[PDB]
Amino acid sequence: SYYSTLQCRNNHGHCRRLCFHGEQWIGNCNGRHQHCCK
Repeated sequence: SYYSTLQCRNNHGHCRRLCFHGEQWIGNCNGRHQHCCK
């Protein structure tokens, strides 16, 4: 599925293994250890 990845997109986040400084871990994208970072 891509639903969670797409929702990261819709939320203006980025799917990352680790969130960058200043970014909040607001969800997960699809895939393994793909975190939605905003």
